[PDB]
Amino acid sequence: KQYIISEELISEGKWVKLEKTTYMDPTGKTRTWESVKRTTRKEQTADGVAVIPVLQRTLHYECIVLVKQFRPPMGGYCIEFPAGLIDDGETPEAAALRELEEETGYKGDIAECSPAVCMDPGLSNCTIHIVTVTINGDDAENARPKPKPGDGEFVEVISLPKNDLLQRLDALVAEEHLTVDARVYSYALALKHA
Amino acid sequence: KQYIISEELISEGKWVKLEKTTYMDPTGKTRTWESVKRTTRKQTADGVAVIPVLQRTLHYECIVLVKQFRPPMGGYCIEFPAGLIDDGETPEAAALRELEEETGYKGDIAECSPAVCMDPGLSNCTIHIVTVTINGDDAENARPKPKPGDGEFVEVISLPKNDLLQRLDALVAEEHLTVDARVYSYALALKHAN
Ligand SMILES: CCNC(=O)N1CCN(C(C)=O)CC1
Ligand SMILES: CCNC(=O)N1CCN(C(C)=O)CC1
Ligand SMILES: [Cl-]
Ligand SMILES: [Mg+2]
Ligand SMILES: [Mg+2]
Ligand SMILES: [Mg+2]
Ligand SMILES: [Mg+2]
Repeated sequence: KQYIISEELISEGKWVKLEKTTYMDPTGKTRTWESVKRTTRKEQTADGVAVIPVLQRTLHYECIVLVKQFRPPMGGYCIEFPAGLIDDGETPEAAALRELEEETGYKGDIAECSPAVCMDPGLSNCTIHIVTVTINGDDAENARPKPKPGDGEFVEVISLPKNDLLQRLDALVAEEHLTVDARVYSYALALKHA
Repeated sequence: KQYIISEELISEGKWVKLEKTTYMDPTGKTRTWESVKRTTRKQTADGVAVIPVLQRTLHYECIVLVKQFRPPMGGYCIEFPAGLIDDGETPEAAALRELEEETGYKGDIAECSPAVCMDPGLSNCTIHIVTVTINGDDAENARPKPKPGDGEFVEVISLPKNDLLQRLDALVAEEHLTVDARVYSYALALKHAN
Protein backbone atom coordinates (compact mmCIF):
# COMPACT_ATOMS: atom_id res chain seq x y z
CA LYS A 1 0.00 0.00 0.00
CA GLN A 2 2.72 2.62 1.01
CA TYR A 3 5.61 3.98 -0.99
CA ILE A 4 8.03 6.79 -1.48
CA ILE A 5 6.92 9.69 -3.74
CA SER A 6 9.99 11.90 -3.51
CA GLU A 7 13.16 12.54 -1.50
CA GLU A 8 14.35 16.20 -1.30
CA LEU A 9 17.79 16.98 0.00
CA ILE A 10 17.73 19.35 2.99
CA SER A 11 21.43 19.35 4.03
CA GLU A 12 24.38 17.22 2.97
CA GLY A 13 27.55 16.88 5.00
CA LYS A 14 30.65 14.92 4.15
CA TRP A 15 29.31 11.81 5.92
CA VAL A 16 25.59 12.24 6.67
CA LYS A 17 22.64 13.99 5.03
CA LEU A 18 19.12 15.00 5.99
CA GLU A 19 16.26 14.53 3.53
CA LYS A 20 12.56 15.42 3.35
CA THR A 21 10.79 12.25 2.35
CA THR A 22 7.40 12.42 0.78
CA TYR A 23 5.41 9.24 0.88
CA MET A 24 1.92 7.80 0.32
CA ASP A 25 0.10 6.71 3.47
CA PRO A 26 -2.22 3.74 3.40
CA THR A 27 -5.41 5.96 3.39
CA GLY A 28 -4.18 7.40 0.05
CA LYS A 29 -2.94 10.66 1.63
CA THR A 30 0.47 12.28 0.97
CA ARG A 31 2.69 12.79 4.11
CA THR A 32 6.32 13.76 4.89
CA TRP A 33 9.08 12.47 7.13
CA GLU A 34 12.53 13.83 7.98
CA SER A 35 15.02 11.08 7.08
CA VAL A 36 18.71 10.58 7.75
CA LYS A 37 21.06 8.84 5.37
CA ARG A 38 24.80 8.25 5.15
CA THR A 39 26.63 9.65 2.05
CA THR A 40 29.01 6.69 1.96
CA ARG A 41 26.79 3.83 0.68
CA LYS A 42 27.63 2.77 -2.87
CA GLU A 43 26.82 -0.80 -4.06
CA GLN A 44 27.20 -2.35 -0.54
CA THR A 45 24.25 -4.49 0.62
CA ALA A 46 24.33 -2.44 3.80
CA ASP A 47 26.23 0.43 5.33
CA GLY A 48 28.16 -1.53 7.87
CA VAL A 49 28.77 -4.69 9.80
CA ALA A 50 28.59 -5.46 13.52
CA VAL A 51 30.41 -8.58 14.68
CA ILE A 52 29.17 -11.01 17.34
CA PRO A 53 32.48 -12.51 18.29
CA VAL A 54 32.33 -15.72 20.35
CA LEU A 55 35.65 -16.36 21.97
CA GLN A 56 36.12 -20.13 22.54
CA ARG A 57 38.94 -21.56 24.66
CA THR A 58 39.53 -24.94 26.12
CA LEU A 59 38.41 -25.14 29.75
CA HIS A 60 36.97 -21.60 29.59
CA TYR A 61 33.40 -20.45 29.43
CA GLU A 62 32.61 -18.80 26.06
CA CYS A 63 33.01 -15.02 26.00
CA ILE A 64 31.42 -12.31 23.89
CA VAL A 65 34.07 -9.91 22.74
CA LEU A 66 32.99 -6.26 23.00
CA VAL A 67 34.64 -2.89 22.43
CA LYS A 68 34.53 0.44 24.31
CA GLN A 69 35.15 3.68 22.51
CA PHE A 70 34.35 7.33 22.73
CA ARG A 71 31.46 8.16 20.42
CA PRO A 72 31.25 11.86 19.61
CA PRO A 73 27.49 11.73 18.76
CA MET A 74 26.77 10.40 22.21
CA GLY A 75 29.39 12.62 23.96
CA GLY A 76 30.65 9.66 25.94
CA TYR A 77 31.93 6.08 26.02
CA CYS A 78 29.84 3.23 24.62
CA ILE A 79 30.16 -0.53 24.81
CA GLU A 80 29.37 -2.17 21.46
CA PHE A 81 29.90 -5.14 19.23
CA PRO A 82 32.99 -4.59 17.03
CA ALA A 83 31.76 -2.83 13.90
CA GLY A 84 32.66 -0.74 10.92
CA LEU A 85 31.44 0.41 7.56
CA ILE A 86 31.86 -1.96 4.62
CA ASP A 87 34.50 -0.67 2.12
CA ASP A 88 33.53 -0.41 -1.57
CA GLY A 89 33.82 -3.89 -3.13
CA GLU A 90 34.25 -5.61 0.20
CA THR A 91 31.94 -8.48 1.27
CA PRO A 92 30.10 -8.17 4.61
CA GLU A 93 32.06 -11.25 5.83
CA ALA A 94 35.40 -9.80 4.84
CA ALA A 95 34.50 -6.49 6.49
CA ALA A 96 33.50 -8.30 9.72
CA LEU A 97 36.68 -10.26 9.96
CA ARG A 98 38.78 -7.21 9.09
CA GLU A 99 37.02 -4.97 11.57
CA LEU A 100 37.20 -7.61 14.28
CA GLU A 101 40.97 -7.93 13.76
CA GLU A 102 41.45 -4.11 13.58
CA GLU A 103 39.44 -3.43 16.68
CA THR A 104 40.34 -6.40 18.86
CA GLY A 105 43.38 -8.16 17.44
CA TYR A 106 41.48 -11.39 17.08
CA LYS A 107 41.36 -13.50 13.95
CA GLY A 108 37.94 -15.01 13.72
CA ASP A 109 36.16 -17.68 11.65
CA ILE A 110 32.88 -16.85 9.99
CA ALA A 111 29.84 -18.65 11.51
CA GLU A 112 26.80 -16.85 10.01
CA CYS A 113 25.84 -13.67 8.31
CA SER A 114 22.45 -11.95 8.63
CA PRO A 115 20.56 -10.19 5.91
CA ALA A 116 20.75 -6.41 5.97
CA VAL A 117 18.99 -5.25 9.23
CA CYS A 118 17.90 -1.68 10.05
CA MET A 119 19.60 0.39 12.68
CA ASP A 120 16.89 2.93 13.60
CA PRO A 121 14.27 2.76 10.85
CA GLY A 122 12.07 5.64 12.16
CA LEU A 123 15.09 7.93 11.80
CA SER A 124 17.54 6.67 9.16
CA ASN A 125 17.99 4.24 6.29
CA CYS A 126 21.18 2.83 7.93
CA THR A 127 21.65 -0.89 7.74
CA ILE A 128 24.13 -3.51 8.79
CA HIS A 129 24.90 -7.15 8.49
CA ILE A 130 25.25 -8.81 11.85
CA VAL A 131 28.07 -11.36 11.39
CA THR A 132 28.58 -14.10 13.98
CA VAL A 133 32.23 -15.15 14.18
CA THR A 134 33.92 -17.71 16.43
CA ILE A 135 37.45 -17.00 17.68
CA ASN A 136 39.63 -20.04 18.43
CA GLY A 137 41.34 -18.60 21.46
CA ASP A 138 43.58 -21.72 21.73
CA ASP A 139 45.22 -20.78 18.36
CA ALA A 140 48.65 -19.06 18.88
CA GLU A 141 47.47 -16.31 16.46
CA ASN A 142 44.91 -15.31 19.12
CA ALA A 143 47.20 -15.56 22.18
CA ARG A 144 48.44 -11.99 22.44
CA PRO A 145 45.76 -10.15 20.36
CA LYS A 146 46.84 -6.47 19.70
CA PRO A 147 44.28 -4.08 18.14
CA LYS A 148 45.43 -2.39 14.87
CA PRO A 149 43.45 0.81 15.21
CA GLY A 150 43.25 3.00 12.04
CA ASP A 151 43.75 6.75 12.18
CA GLY A 152 41.69 8.33 14.99
CA GLU A 153 40.49 5.03 16.46
CA PHE A 154 41.10 4.22 20.18
CA VAL A 155 39.35 1.04 21.15
CA GLU A 156 39.38 -0.93 24.42
CA VAL A 157 38.51 -4.65 24.29
CA ILE A 158 36.15 -6.11 26.92
CA SER A 159 35.44 -9.84 26.86
CA LEU A 160 32.59 -10.99 29.00
CA PRO A 161 31.27 -14.47 29.68
CA LYS A 162 28.29 -15.34 27.65
CA ASN A 163 26.71 -17.15 30.57
CA ASP A 164 26.63 -13.96 32.68
CA LEU A 165 26.57 -11.25 29.97
CA LEU A 166 23.67 -9.04 31.13
CA GLN A 167 24.81 -8.93 34.78
CA ARG A 168 28.31 -8.19 33.72
CA LEU A 169 27.16 -5.32 31.48
CA ASP A 170 25.04 -4.03 34.43
CA ALA A 171 28.09 -4.06 36.69
CA LEU A 172 30.12 -2.07 34.12
CA VAL A 173 27.32 0.52 33.82
CA ALA A 174 27.03 0.66 37.66
CA GLU A 175 30.79 1.54 37.95
CA GLU A 176 31.18 4.45 35.44
CA HIS A 177 29.25 6.65 33.01
CA LEU A 178 28.99 4.63 29.81
CA THR A 179 26.17 3.54 27.56
CA VAL A 180 25.65 0.02 26.37
CA ASP A 181 24.50 -0.40 22.83
CA ALA A 182 20.97 -1.50 22.17
CA ARG A 183 21.98 -4.52 20.09
CA VAL A 184 24.41 -5.73 22.77
CA TYR A 185 21.70 -5.28 25.44
CA SER A 186 19.15 -7.05 23.30
CA TYR A 187 21.50 -10.00 22.81
CA ALA A 188 22.32 -10.12 26.53
CA LEU A 189 18.58 -10.01 27.39
CA ALA A 190 17.77 -12.92 25.06
CA LEU A 191 20.64 -14.98 26.65
CA LYS A 192 18.88 -14.40 30.01
CA HIS A 193 15.41 -15.12 28.64
CA ALA A 194 16.52 -18.35 27.01
CA LYS B 1 40.70 11.19 28.02
CA GLN B 2 38.10 12.11 25.33
CA TYR B 3 35.40 14.77 25.45
CA ILE B 4 33.30 17.19 23.42
CA ILE B 5 34.65 20.69 22.94
CA SER B 6 31.86 22.27 20.89
CA GLU B 7 28.87 21.52 18.75
CA GLU B 8 28.03 23.41 15.61
CA LEU B 9 24.48 23.32 14.30
CA ILE B 10 24.50 22.40 10.58
CA SER B 11 20.77 21.98 9.94
CA GLU B 12 17.70 21.70 12.14
CA GLY B 13 14.39 20.27 11.09
CA LYS B 14 11.26 19.87 13.14
CA TRP B 15 12.18 16.34 14.29
CA VAL B 16 15.94 15.87 13.61
CA LYS B 17 19.07 18.07 13.50
CA LEU B 18 22.56 17.59 12.09
CA GLU B 19 25.53 18.92 14.01
CA LYS B 20 29.26 19.05 13.55
CA THR B 21 30.82 17.89 16.82
CA THR B 22 34.29 19.01 17.80
CA TYR B 23 36.10 16.64 20.21
CA MET B 24 39.48 15.96 21.73
CA ASP B 25 41.09 12.74 20.62
CA PRO B 26 43.19 10.89 23.21
CA THR B 27 46.46 12.06 21.63
CA GLY B 28 45.41 15.73 22.28
CA LYS B 29 44.41 16.31 18.61
CA THR B 30 41.17 18.11 17.94
CA ARG B 31 38.77 16.27 15.54
CA THR B 32 35.30 16.60 14.03
CA TRP B 33 32.36 14.23 13.68
CA GLU B 34 29.04 14.74 11.93
CA SER B 35 26.28 13.76 14.34
CA VAL B 36 22.45 13.49 14.24
CA LYS B 37 20.20 14.34 17.17
CA ARG B 38 16.43 14.36 17.65
CA THR B 39 14.91 17.75 18.51
CA THR B 40 12.22 16.09 20.70
CA ARG B 41 14.18 14.97 23.74
CA LYS B 42 13.47 16.96 26.98
CA GLN B 43 13.47 12.19 29.42
CA THR B 44 15.70 9.21 30.43
CA ALA B 45 16.00 8.43 26.65
CA ASP B 46 14.30 9.36 23.35
CA GLY B 47 12.14 6.20 23.11
CA VAL B 48 11.17 2.79 24.41
CA ALA B 49 11.15 -0.47 22.58
CA VAL B 50 9.11 -3.25 24.05
CA ILE B 51 10.00 -6.92 24.09
CA PRO B 52 6.42 -8.40 24.37
CA VAL B 53 6.31 -12.01 25.47
CA LEU B 54 2.82 -13.38 24.70
CA GLN B 55 2.11 -16.26 27.07
CA ARG B 56 -0.86 -18.49 26.36
CA THR B 57 -1.31 -21.83 28.04
CA LEU B 58 -0.86 -24.90 25.77
CA HIS B 59 0.79 -22.70 23.08
CA TYR B 60 4.29 -21.70 22.31
CA GLU B 61 5.39 -18.51 23.89
CA CYS B 62 5.51 -15.82 21.20
CA ILE B 63 7.31 -12.52 20.77
CA VAL B 64 4.95 -9.91 19.43
CA LEU B 65 6.36 -7.72 16.65
CA VAL B 66 5.07 -5.01 14.43
CA LYS B 67 5.42 -4.37 10.70
CA GLN B 68 5.17 -0.74 9.45
CA PHE B 69 6.16 1.26 6.40
CA ARG B 70 9.25 3.26 7.43
CA PRO B 71 9.79 6.27 5.18
CA PRO B 72 13.53 6.60 5.92
CA MET B 73 13.95 2.97 4.85
CA GLY B 74 11.70 3.25 1.74
CA GLY B 75 10.01 0.03 2.83
CA TYR B 76 8.41 -2.20 5.43
CA CYS B 77 10.25 -3.16 8.59
CA ILE B 78 9.69 -5.71 11.32
CA GLU B 79 10.38 -4.22 14.77
CA PHE B 80 9.66 -4.47 18.49
CA PRO B 81 6.70 -2.21 19.35
CA ALA B 82 8.13 1.18 20.06
CA GLY B 83 7.72 4.87 20.35
CA LEU B 84 9.07 8.09 21.83
CA ILE B 85 8.54 8.75 25.55
CA ASP B 86 6.07 11.69 26.09
CA ASP B 87 7.26 14.68 28.17
CA GLY B 88 6.66 13.62 31.84
CA GLU B 89 6.08 9.92 30.99
CA THR B 90 8.17 7.22 32.63
CA PRO B 91 9.77 4.56 30.33
CA GLU B 92 7.54 1.88 31.88
CA ALA B 93 4.38 3.79 31.17
CA ALA B 94 5.58 4.61 27.67
CA ALA B 95 6.11 0.88 27.12
CA LEU B 96 2.67 -0.22 28.20
CA ARG B 97 1.08 2.61 26.32
CA GLU B 98 2.92 2.00 23.04
CA LEU B 99 2.33 -1.74 23.27
CA GLU B 100 -1.37 -1.15 23.67
CA GLU B 101 -1.56 1.39 20.88
CA GLU B 102 0.50 -0.65 18.41
CA THR B 103 -0.73 -4.17 19.29
CA GLY B 104 -3.87 -3.80 21.41
CA TYR B 105 -2.23 -6.02 24.09
CA LYS B 106 -2.19 -5.14 27.78
CA GLY B 107 0.93 -6.21 29.38
CA ASP B 108 2.82 -6.37 32.64
CA ILE B 109 6.30 -4.94 33.12
CA ALA B 110 9.01 -7.54 33.76
CA GLU B 111 12.19 -5.51 33.58
CA CYS B 112 13.51 -2.24 32.15
CA SER B 113 16.95 -1.52 30.79
CA PRO B 114 19.03 1.61 31.34
CA ALA B 115 19.22 4.02 28.42
CA VAL B 116 20.91 2.14 25.53
CA CYS B 117 22.23 3.69 22.31
CA MET B 118 20.70 3.09 18.92
CA ASP B 119 23.54 3.90 16.48
CA PRO B 120 26.22 5.72 18.50
CA GLY B 121 28.54 6.34 15.48
CA LEU B 122 25.75 8.32 13.87
CA SER B 123 23.38 9.73 16.53
CA ASN B 124 22.77 10.35 20.16
CA CYS B 125 19.52 8.37 20.02
CA THR B 126 18.69 6.23 23.00
CA ILE B 127 15.85 3.93 24.17
CA HIS B 128 14.87 1.90 27.14
CA ILE B 129 14.30 -1.73 26.23
CA VAL B 130 11.30 -2.88 28.29
CA THR B 131 10.49 -6.54 28.71
CA VAL B 132 6.77 -7.05 29.17
CA THR B 133 4.80 -10.28 29.53
CA ILE B 134 1.32 -10.55 28.13
CA ASN B 135 -1.22 -12.91 29.69
CA GLY B 136 -2.81 -13.98 26.46
CA ASP B 137 -5.50 -16.06 28.32
CA ASP B 138 -6.96 -12.97 30.17
CA ALA B 139 -10.13 -11.58 28.77
CA GLU B 140 -8.63 -8.11 28.13
CA ASN B 141 -6.17 -9.71 25.57
CA ALA B 142 -8.74 -11.99 23.93
CA ARG B 143 -9.59 -9.55 21.12
CA PRO B 144 -6.70 -7.03 21.30
CA LYS B 145 -7.80 -3.50 20.13
CA PRO B 146 -4.84 -1.60 18.41
CA LYS B 147 -5.30 2.21 18.68
CA PRO B 148 -3.22 3.78 15.87
CA GLY B 149 -2.49 7.48 16.54
CA ASP B 150 -2.77 9.88 13.59
CA GLY B 151 -1.08 8.17 10.58
CA GLU B 152 0.43 5.13 12.27
CA PHE B 153 -0.46 1.97 10.33
CA VAL B 154 0.75 -1.14 12.17
CA GLU B 155 0.45 -4.89 11.36
CA VAL B 156 0.98 -7.20 14.32
CA ILE B 157 3.15 -10.31 13.74
CA SER B 158 3.51 -12.82 16.54
CA LEU B 159 6.26 -15.34 16.23
CA PRO B 160 7.22 -18.22 18.40
CA LYS B 161 10.12 -17.38 20.76
CA ASN B 162 11.72 -20.87 20.45
CA ASP B 163 12.07 -20.58 16.59
CA LEU B 164 12.33 -16.76 16.27
CA LEU B 165 15.46 -16.48 14.13
CA GLN B 166 14.26 -19.04 11.50
CA ARG B 167 10.82 -17.45 11.36
CA LEU B 168 12.32 -13.99 10.79
CA ASP B 169 14.65 -15.32 8.06
CA ALA B 170 11.55 -16.86 6.47
CA LEU B 171 9.71 -13.54 6.43
CA VAL B 172 12.74 -11.78 4.89
CA ALA B 173 12.95 -14.49 2.15
CA GLU B 174 9.24 -14.47 1.26
CA GLU B 175 8.09 -10.89 1.92
CA HIS B 176 10.92 -8.34 0.95
CA LEU B 177 11.01 -6.84 4.45
CA THR B 178 13.81 -5.51 6.70
CA VAL B 179 14.18 -6.92 10.16
CA ASP B 180 15.29 -4.55 12.88
CA ALA B 181 18.79 -5.03 14.29
CA ARG B 182 17.65 -5.24 17.91
CA VAL B 183 15.03 -7.84 16.92
CA TYR B 184 17.64 -9.78 14.97
CA SER B 185 20.15 -9.62 17.80
CA TYR B 186 17.62 -10.93 20.37
CA ALA B 187 16.73 -13.75 17.97
CA LEU B 188 20.34 -14.68 17.42
CA ALA B 189 21.06 -14.85 21.13
CA LEU B 190 17.99 -17.13 21.68
CA LYS B 191 19.71 -19.55 19.28
CA HIS B 192 23.20 -18.98 20.64
CA ALA B 193 22.24 -19.52 24.33
CA ASN B 194 23.40 -22.36 26.56
C1 LIG C 1 2.19 9.79 10.25
C2 LIG C 1 2.95 9.38 11.51
N1 LIG C 1 3.63 10.55 12.04
C3 LIG C 1 4.72 10.42 12.88
O1 LIG C 1 4.80 9.49 13.68
N2 LIG C 1 5.75 11.48 12.75
C4 LIG C 1 7.09 11.05 13.27
C5 LIG C 1 8.09 12.17 13.14
N3 LIG C 1 8.29 12.45 11.72
C6 LIG C 1 9.57 12.77 11.16
C7 LIG C 1 10.89 12.28 11.75
O2 LIG C 1 9.62 13.48 10.19
C8 LIG C 1 7.04 13.10 11.16
C9 LIG C 1 5.78 12.23 11.43
C1 LIG D 1 39.76 9.38 11.68
C2 LIG D 1 38.83 8.98 12.84
N1 LIG D 1 37.45 9.45 12.61
C3 LIG D 1 36.54 8.76 11.77
O1 LIG D 1 36.67 7.56 11.47
N2 LIG D 1 35.41 9.58 11.32
C4 LIG D 1 34.05 8.95 11.19
C5 LIG D 1 33.31 9.41 9.97
N3 LIG D 1 33.08 10.84 10.21
C6 LIG D 1 31.84 11.45 10.53
C7 LIG D 1 30.52 10.74 10.68
O2 LIG D 1 31.87 12.65 10.65
C8 LIG D 1 34.36 11.67 10.45
C9 LIG D 1 35.65 10.84 10.57
CL1 LIG E 1 10.19 -12.79 30.16
MG1 LIG F 1 34.26 0.50 14.53
MG1 LIG G 1 37.18 0.20 12.64
MG1 LIG H 1 6.04 3.07 16.98
MG1 LIG I 1 1.81 4.16 18.76
